[PDB]
Amino acid sequence: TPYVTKDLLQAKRFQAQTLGTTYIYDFPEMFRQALFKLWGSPDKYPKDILTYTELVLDSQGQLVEMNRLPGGNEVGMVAFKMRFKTQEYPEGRDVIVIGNDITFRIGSFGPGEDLLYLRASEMARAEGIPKIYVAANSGARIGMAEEIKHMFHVAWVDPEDPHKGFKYLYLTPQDYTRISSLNSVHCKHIEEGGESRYMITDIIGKDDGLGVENLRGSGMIAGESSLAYEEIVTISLVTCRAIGIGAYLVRLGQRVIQVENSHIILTGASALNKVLGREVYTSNNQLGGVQIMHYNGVSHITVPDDFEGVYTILEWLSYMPKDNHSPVPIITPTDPIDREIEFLPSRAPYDPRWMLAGRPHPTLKGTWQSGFFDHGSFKEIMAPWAQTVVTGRARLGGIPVGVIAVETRTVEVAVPADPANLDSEAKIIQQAGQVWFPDSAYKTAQAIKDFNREKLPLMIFANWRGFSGGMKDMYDQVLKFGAYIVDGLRQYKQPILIYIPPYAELRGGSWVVIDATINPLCIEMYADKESRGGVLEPEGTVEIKFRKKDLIKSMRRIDPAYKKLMEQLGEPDLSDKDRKDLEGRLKAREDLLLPIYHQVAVQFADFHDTPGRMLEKGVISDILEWKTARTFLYWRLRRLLLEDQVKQEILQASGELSHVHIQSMLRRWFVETEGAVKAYLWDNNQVVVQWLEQHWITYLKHDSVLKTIRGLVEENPEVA
Ligand SMILES: CCNC(=O)Nc1sc2ccccc2c1C(=O)N1CCC(N2CCC[C@@]3(C2)CC(C)(C)OC3=O)CC1
Repeated sequence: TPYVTKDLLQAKRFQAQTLGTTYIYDFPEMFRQALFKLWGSPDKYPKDILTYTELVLDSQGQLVEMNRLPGGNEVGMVAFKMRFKTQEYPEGRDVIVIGNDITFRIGSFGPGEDLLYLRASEMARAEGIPKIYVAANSGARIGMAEEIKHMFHVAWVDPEDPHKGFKYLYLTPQDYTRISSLNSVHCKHIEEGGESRYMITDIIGKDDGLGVENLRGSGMIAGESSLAYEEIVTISLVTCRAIGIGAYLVRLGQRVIQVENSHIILTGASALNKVLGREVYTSNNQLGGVQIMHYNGVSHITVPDDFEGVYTILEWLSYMPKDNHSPVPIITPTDPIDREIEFLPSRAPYDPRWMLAGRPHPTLKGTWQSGFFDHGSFKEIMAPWAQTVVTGRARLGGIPVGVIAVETRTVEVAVPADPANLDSEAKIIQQAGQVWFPDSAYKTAQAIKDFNREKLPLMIFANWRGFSGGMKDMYDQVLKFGAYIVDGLRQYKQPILIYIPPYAELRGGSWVVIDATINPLCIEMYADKESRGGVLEPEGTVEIKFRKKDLIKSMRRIDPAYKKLMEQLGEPDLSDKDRKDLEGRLKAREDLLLPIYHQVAVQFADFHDTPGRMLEKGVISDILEWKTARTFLYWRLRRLLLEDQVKQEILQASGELSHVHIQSMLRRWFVETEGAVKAYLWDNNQVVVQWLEQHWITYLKHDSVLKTIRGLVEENPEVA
């Protein structure tokens, strides 16, 4: 119709719709639409909720910010710089959005496409802001020298019988004359059958972007993506498909959102079928669809469509700092800090998500039974992979945290059949709760690294009996993956709060890999009054330390009947007949008592495993009560976050100062400005938070600068 407002990109939109995706130039508007929903209702939207520019390569291969009509791209990659207003950043946060244009040479990657990705990614890193990559591509571009394809000739073994084969390919002198100035081929001049021929030894092609230069280009952007993951927030959305380098780019950014019915693949199904010589695979989704990648941790989450993908991106960003040199964004909670937790962990197995997010009340219908974190704030990732562990993000009185919790129910995992292997059939496997398997140790380590790079505090609801130590799980390298937990926690740069909840336990190798001493500056450990911790289970401690001999020694000491029989069996003047009767009765009594005296010993061992011993031995900071634990940990975390902002300011003014020195300094400054009578209030987290907020070093700076300058002249006697 002539009355609506239309651009000239209708054909591109349609082409994108046919491939099951969104035209790249329509993504900015999706973000705006997603931002509005994220905000709520049209009563208090800000003025310019989203402003953006297109990032365009100039003649020198540098990016310039432009405001131009959509669809003007000369390479099959597009980039935007976007500023949007959110609850976390009402005055704006920036991101870089980079995306393949799947309507431009099927989203293949050539030199120009690679250069734009590189430059946009470099710009995200230089400014310290998140890089968002929209993946809809066909991998590295494939070409042939079109100007040679229909001019070459064949030197047959026998021109009257071509199935005998051919000796070489060649160009006639007339043809060589047409292309010798174009740098298209390398030829060797020869004579045969009395005719001059230009024998082909190499085909170069006069057009750029045919072959290996496309692989160099792919490697270039793989390296850049590897680096970006280390420096800034990286997120990808997979829509339609991600192939080859496209698949590696999404993996290297780590945080992957995959649209349902898309695929992440290296080589495709029909290619593999041709190589293997039979119809093995039914579909690319079979190789790299959500049912593979959501189930193995490559995909953090799945969405029904592009729009939910974009919305998901904004939700993830809402937990994260606006850039890599900013504090985590703490918002005003609506869920009160000073409330108890209504859901109570039990000895009986429960879904750990209820403890985090709460749940519908079991009896009082229409009511929510609150969990630990702020209502509605817990959002899980890598859910269907390695289900004995739970990983996600949440808010505690408004503070964004990474979250690790442990499943207590037995897990049923469906392992898919291998289509390439005749006798392989589908299996169901069971994984015991409260255990690290190779898969869940890996998921745990991954999550730790990802959250560290988002700069989040980490909350670990510890509940592990140990690692799976059986032959299969040992063969499958459980040991390698347990070690990554150590590396990950060691490298953590933000506070880590470890809490063993009611009826949870921390034992053996599971304690070891998460102990506070791995990162004494970040990690604090807490145990519920109803928790347990020790090298073994009490049943195991008894097996090693309180065996049959010891159980007998116990009966002798405390069972009246057993005591008498031993004392009767003492007398030497005793006949052979009385001796056989007494020791018969002693064995009878022994057999009646072993089972329960065994339980007594188990309880004896159980009393060594208490939070009480934990505290007395200094392996935890405090014993908590679940109902009031949300409140306590809120203030502890606030305090730790604030003390760290100060402590890092102290170090940029005097880098030499040890961490024990600084702790004493902060305490000293508190005592000066409140008085020695109030020094005990340093142990009060709420009071210290308030004090730091009211009081928000110059002298330290003077001395360290003067020390730096004296050193430089000491080391270099010229200069002055
Ligand atoms: C000799 C005739 N060889 C072939 O027929 N190779 C072919 S047929 C074909 C058809 C469509 C697209 C690509 C290819 C293709 C090709 O060049 N590929 C690149 C190499 C790819 N393989 C790389 C090594 C690993 C491999 C796939 C091979 C295999 C071990 C079978 O399983 C795989 O995943 C397969 C596709």
